[PDB]
Amino acid sequence: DNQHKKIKGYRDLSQEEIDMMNRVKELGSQFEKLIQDVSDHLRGQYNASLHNRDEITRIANAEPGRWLAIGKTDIQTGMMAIIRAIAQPDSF
Amino acid sequence: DNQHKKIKGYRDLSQEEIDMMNRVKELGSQFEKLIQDVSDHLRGQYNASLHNRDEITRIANAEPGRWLAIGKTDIQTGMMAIIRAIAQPDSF
Amino acid sequence: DNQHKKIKGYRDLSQEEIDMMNRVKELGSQFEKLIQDVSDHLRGQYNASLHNRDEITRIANAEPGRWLAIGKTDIQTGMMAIIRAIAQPDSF
Amino acid sequence: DNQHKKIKGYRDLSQEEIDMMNRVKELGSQFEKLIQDVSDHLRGQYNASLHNRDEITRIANAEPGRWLAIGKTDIQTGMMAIIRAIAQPDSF
Amino acid sequence: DNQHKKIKGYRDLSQEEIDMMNRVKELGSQFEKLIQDVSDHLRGQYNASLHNRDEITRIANAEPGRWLAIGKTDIQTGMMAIIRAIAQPDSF
Amino acid sequence: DNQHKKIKGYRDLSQEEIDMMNRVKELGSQFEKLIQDVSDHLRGQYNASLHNRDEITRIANAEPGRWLAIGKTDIQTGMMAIIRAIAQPDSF
Repeated sequence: DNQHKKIKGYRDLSQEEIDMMNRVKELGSQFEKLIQDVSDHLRGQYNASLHNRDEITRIANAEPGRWLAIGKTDIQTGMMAIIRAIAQPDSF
Repeated sequence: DNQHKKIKGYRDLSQEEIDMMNRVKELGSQFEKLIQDVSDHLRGQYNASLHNRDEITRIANAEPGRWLAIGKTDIQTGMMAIIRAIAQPDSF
Repeated sequence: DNQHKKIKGYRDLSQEEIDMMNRVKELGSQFEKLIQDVSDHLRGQYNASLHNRDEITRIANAEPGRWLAIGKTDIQTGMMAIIRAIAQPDSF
Repeated sequence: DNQHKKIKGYRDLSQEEIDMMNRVKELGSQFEKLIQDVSDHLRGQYNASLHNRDEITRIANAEPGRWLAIGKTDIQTGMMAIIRAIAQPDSF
Repeated sequence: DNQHKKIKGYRDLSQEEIDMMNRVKELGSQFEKLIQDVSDHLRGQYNASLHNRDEITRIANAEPGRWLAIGKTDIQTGMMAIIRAIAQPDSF
Repeated sequence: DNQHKKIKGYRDLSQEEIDMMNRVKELGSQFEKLIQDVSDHLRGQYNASLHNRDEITRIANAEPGRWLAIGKTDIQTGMMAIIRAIAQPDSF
């Protein structure tokens, strides 16, 4: 029982606080399925212009899977900070 | 007409690409209304524990409006990078 | 009981995992006292060169309390990501 | 002699300033040994659940070495900004 | 015609605004050629100390191509935010 | 003499390395004058639409001085990481 009460910074939460943290996570699921859709598209448009070197140089220069990775990380860290704003740990 | 074709890095987009960029922005609207809801909550719980100095020190130490600001920025920059992954500008 | 088991992404943790998360937080306390020491120093060197406009322009241009704020945020988000690496939530 | 006086933004430092910058770096050594310990743990728990596909999918989905990498970078950039707050270069 | 007027957040821009966004991108080209020069240098100093294990351990510990990658990303996201400050989309 | 040789992580630099670090800082001066120009523009377009509440709500919603601040920080941290890639400190 109660493993998070062993971690420093635990605060008792309301249901209202817990509902807001699950609403953050629910919306992050919708971003997850969106990034998966963008990843499928990038993988489709890379394979559908095989042997066309000008478009493969165009995709290599645009670096879109890297930017999709930067986008996923910032969505996730943003969710973590909104959750921190709601949970409010008494710890640095 | 066509002001973005004056900006360096313009690429012609498909409707499929434009639909994906508007789907990013639509989901960011849902995060916008969520952060507004969290902001209303923090402003409610600050005012509802006026003159209780221990809880005002507890809110001051937790810094939740600052973390909500860090959360909003990272959601926005994450949306900007996913949109960059789809639009793919031919520019640094 | 068990409020974090109501939040999506909960995973059962070992004591070894809990000890590592508290070791992250303990070290963040040492960074907290360090940033407090740097903040006291900046507030000391601002007041100890009152009316010297060249040094007040030198402090204003260097922007050190802003950089100390950027430093505190990155220490905190770094602690949050190491804790995420240990806790490993089954959620986006 | 004096190679950093060839770099734009050099400022003469006190011993008090130099002691604070070395205290930042000393504490970053303690974070370095912590991240090494977390890295050893993740490499241990990956190998100790070889051929269990459900736990390898659980580790792959949690992405913990990636989050440990995000955590290391933010600890380092946070140390760089606290050091900038102390050193205060006269340069953008 | 006018594909960016299909994307949510479009605002009509002045030539003064468009000149400022192209001035951001022009300066980012100068940073691009700089990072390419730094990348060539790192690749030169890695190959020019092959079989010297102490210097290869020194380069591996310093992690400079990783820091050059962190530097390129932050230059790019900084350009994106200055452009956002000028373009000012009416969207989250 | 030699205050940076008292700081942990000092490495002897070449002139080629010092020239590259000053070339980073020179280009950051050009970004500094650019952000100053963007700041003057935002302050001009705020004052030139005083008492027009729809445009003041449009500027308040777009948050451009905040995005200019996010842009300045990321340009600066990007310069710091490129300089770290060149200087290569033997320290965490």
